[PDB]
Amino acid sequence: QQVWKLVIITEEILLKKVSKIIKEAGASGYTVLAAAGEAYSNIKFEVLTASRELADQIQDKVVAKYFDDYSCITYISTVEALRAH
Amino acid sequence: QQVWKLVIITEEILLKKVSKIIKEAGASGYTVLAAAGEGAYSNIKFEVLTASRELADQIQDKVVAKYFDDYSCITYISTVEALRA
Amino acid sequence: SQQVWKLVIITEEILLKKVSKIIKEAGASGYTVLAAAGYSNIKFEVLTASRELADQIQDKVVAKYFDDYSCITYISTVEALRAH
Repeated sequence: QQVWKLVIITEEILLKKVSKIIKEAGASGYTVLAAAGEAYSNIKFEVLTASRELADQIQDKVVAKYFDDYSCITYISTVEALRAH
Repeated sequence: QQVWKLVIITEEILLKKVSKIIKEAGASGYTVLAAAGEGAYSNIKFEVLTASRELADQIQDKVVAKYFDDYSCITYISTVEALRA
Repeated sequence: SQQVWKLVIITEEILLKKVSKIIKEAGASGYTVLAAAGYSNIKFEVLTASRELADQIQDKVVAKYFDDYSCITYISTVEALRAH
């Protein structure tokens, strides 16, 4: 089983709106960590998706909607051996 | 020749018990990060770097067999290059 | 379509500014810093459009420290990068 990991790094304030985007898309497990750019006023999302299309779907939505007016970093990579509960 | 990274995302309460499995299997070294997760940061993220896929598989089966049914737990594996430690 | 390298440096908190300046001076866009535990460490994630640039930052860092500071570092690749 190949799984995709979508990282979104944005500003703390966007925690609730970006979480909501993630759920309403139907994610299978997302994690958040606190982070600092160049104070831990940023947050890092890690969203695991069964298809590259859903990862692309969530990335497109967050970019189109917040990429311009907020500091944002997003990227995708593949992972193996997902066991999730 | 190949380094593998094993991620275990689980409840903060298993920090000692998961740390024990990781140590008793004799890994290249690990880091733990506070985190929060859904479908405050009450979870922990282990990143375990192993010299072989088999060792990573072995730490992972164990954790899974022991704690997966009863605790929120996410785990998966991927490859890294250029490891200095 | 767009292959990108991600350098991870996990090191003692005491070296924040030092390695931050190595990452700066080496010309990389920026980075992310996460607090971690080994006790208390920082984890840098640096994105480079060139594998070249990742290994320079790696070289200088492990050159100076590593031999008398706790240090883990490694590289991998990501794709579909967007940044602002």
